Amino acid sequence: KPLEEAFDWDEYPVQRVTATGYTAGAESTGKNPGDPLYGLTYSGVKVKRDLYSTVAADPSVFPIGTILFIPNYGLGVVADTGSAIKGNRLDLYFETVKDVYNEWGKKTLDVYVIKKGTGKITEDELEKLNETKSLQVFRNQYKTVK
Amino acid sequence: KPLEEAFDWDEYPVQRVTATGYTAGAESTGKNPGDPLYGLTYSGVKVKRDLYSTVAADPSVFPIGTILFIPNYGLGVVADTGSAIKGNRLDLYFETVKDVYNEWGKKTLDVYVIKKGTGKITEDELEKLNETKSLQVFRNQYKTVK
Ligand SMILES: CC(=O)N[C@@H]1[C@@H](O)[C@H](O)[C@@H](CO)O[C@H]1O
Ligand SMILES: CC(=O)N[C@@H]1[C@@H](O)[C@H](O)[C@@H](CO)O[C@H]1O
Ligand SMILES: C[C@@H](O)CO[C@@H](C)CO[C@@H](C)CO
Repeated sequence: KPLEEAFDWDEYPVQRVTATGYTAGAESTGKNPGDPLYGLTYSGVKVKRDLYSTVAADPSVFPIGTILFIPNYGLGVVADTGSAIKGNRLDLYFETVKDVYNEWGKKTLDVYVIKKGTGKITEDELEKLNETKSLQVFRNQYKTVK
Repeated sequence: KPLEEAFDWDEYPVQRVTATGYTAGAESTGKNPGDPLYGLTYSGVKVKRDLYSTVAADPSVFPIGTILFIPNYGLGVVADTGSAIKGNRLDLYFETVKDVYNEWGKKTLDVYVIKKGTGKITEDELEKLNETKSLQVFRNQYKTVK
């Protein structure tokens, strides 16, 4: 039986947060494996994924040592910080980048099938779709470059 | 308007899928910058985040060239494949790992505050938490090692 179902968690105080995953790797921490500080959180404990996992928070909201229950992740102990983790934000530790993508990022949803493909697509065809005139009004919401 | 609001998308066929994000990088693709095929999808087109972005699918479900609308991502053209991308699965291209974490992975949710911290946590404390006797029954769901 899941821990989510094993207690009446709504008896505890609740905080709405925005949560992402992170790993010890350089994408997240700037550190490389081989650095003696690799895996070391702000609190001084090493990152861990277990029954109680290390998470990052803003210590002004959740002090270091705070225990949280995060549905679909598990029990967390606030052990780390981050420059983007301010306010009602959490970063949940996962061992690998793929684990973040798969265990936190995977979402079931409906998508709409606009046109079935033929089995091939060219650069020119992709460019022409991107230049669709009637849709240019929407486009700057999707490009990364200003 | 958001594109999500601009058209009656429910007039199109719909498919329920499970979707994740990916990048061109090695964690997703096994390739590194400098590799001849770096940034190139199965179809041969370069990865792209734009009005119409390149996505990965199982060609048995969505042939290459299929146009999709994916809420909270955008229009997609099926251009890529992947080893785990089987059945009703999509992988959505993002330029960077952080963009996957932040633009696909970020979830707003309620978390439960079990115990406010004191400002410190030690390895021994974390170990004690993880050894909690009454919670051992749940613990194997959170460890990666069998
Ligand atoms: C696991 C890890 O390296 N965590 C680091 C932590 O050491 C540092 O104090 C904090 C500063 O914001 O940035 C985190 O990414
Ligand atoms: C952008 C990118 O490199 N995509 C690759 C693609 O080249 C390869 O054909 C396919 C095999 O499943 O794996 C994808 O990750
Ligand atoms: C953007 C990143 O995926 C790098 O892309 C490789 C294919 C280099 O792109 C070509 C357009 C260089 O002429």
